[PDB]
Amino acid sequence: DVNQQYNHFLKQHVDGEMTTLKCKSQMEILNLNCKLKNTFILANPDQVQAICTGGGTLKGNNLVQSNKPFSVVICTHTGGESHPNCTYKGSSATKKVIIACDGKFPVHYDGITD
Repeated sequence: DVNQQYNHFLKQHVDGEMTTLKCKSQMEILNLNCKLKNTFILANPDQVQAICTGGGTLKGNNLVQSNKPFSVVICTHTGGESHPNCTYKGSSATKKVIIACDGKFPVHYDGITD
């Protein structure tokens, strides 16, 4: 029954324990599997999945915008050309997120609005 696209989305863009200060470690992981930016949604999986099952607003091309805003941490590339010399800055916003749904499963992050 497993969906591996939904897992990939979760492991990349959902971490309820993420904080501005942990951008060094978090990005160091992704830089193996330098990235310019990655956004982490601070929430439980079920809450982000709800965006595809009634808590969302259609935007087109299977893109859906959250009705409520979420708390997000953004890690942004500030220095270095290639690892291990890459340096990131962490910022924090509270906005509606836009994602791609395939059925009741989030399968991609498209960015923030509001």
